[PDB]
Amino acid sequence: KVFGRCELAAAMKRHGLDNYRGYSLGNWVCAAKFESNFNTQATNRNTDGSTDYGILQINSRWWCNDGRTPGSRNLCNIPCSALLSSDITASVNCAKKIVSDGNGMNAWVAWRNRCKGTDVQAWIRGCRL
Repeated sequence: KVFGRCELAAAMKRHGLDNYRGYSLGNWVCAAKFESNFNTQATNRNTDGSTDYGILQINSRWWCNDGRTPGSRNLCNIPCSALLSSDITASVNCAKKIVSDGNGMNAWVAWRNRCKGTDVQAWIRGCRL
């Protein structure tokens, strides 16, 4: 599913991602925009042979099982395919763990390079939330 911007905002807020670990909703929406273009089915291979999945491009190196990342972990205890669903619950729950790992949203390189230090509230402006 490809979310609309305000649609994703509302879904993230309902799942309690807004202000989670101190990251306002616009941070999360901006991360999703640049990781996936709001597309839950997004997948991308990394150099190391791991793959990133879903709206927040969660990496199989650490966080989910895809059956093909030898030596990786599965710290969210889920198949990576769960992160591609139209329902973002699994992505949100796993993102909550990731953002709690010590580096905050710097875990998402696209957030660091495209969202951090910008007017992230722009990503939720206009939305009725």
